[PDB]
Amino acid sequence: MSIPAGTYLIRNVESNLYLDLRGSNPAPGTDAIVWGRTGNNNQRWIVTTHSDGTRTLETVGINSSAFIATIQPGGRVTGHPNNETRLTITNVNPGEYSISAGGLLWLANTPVGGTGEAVTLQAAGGAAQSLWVFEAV
Ligand SMILES: CC(=O)N[C@@H]1[C@@H](O)[C@@H](O)[C@@H](CO)O[C@@H]1O
Repeated sequence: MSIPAGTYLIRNVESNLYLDLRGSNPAPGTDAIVWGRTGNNNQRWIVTTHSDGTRTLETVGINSSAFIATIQPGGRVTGHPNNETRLTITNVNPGEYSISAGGLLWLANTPVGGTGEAVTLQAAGGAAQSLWVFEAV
């Protein structure tokens, strides 16, 4: 009930937008946003699996992972060259998954006013309001 290891493109099903790194900056504190499909190196994510059943995402080329400093109901998702975060990617529908970090689900946060917004954690409600599709590249 989890995605296998490998390189994928993650797409949000609620708005048909792809997970992207803002500006391709290889610096700490770079927001992970949702943006239109371009297929560049900042939109391809390598999924690596661990022993306990958790998986991590790394950007291709830039080599910036997905790092959440404080796992709280309202924290953002950023990119760090060294530090990482162990995610849980479970299956709710055939084809559509859901990603959580420390028990809190993710959120879409579609861009408003021509500016992307960082993916933010969701409060403990248990209802997956955002599902992701892992298209093989
Ligand atoms: C090629 C490239 O880096 N594209 C990025 C895009 O991914 C997105 O981050 C945008 C932010 O508004 O800034 C650039 O256009």
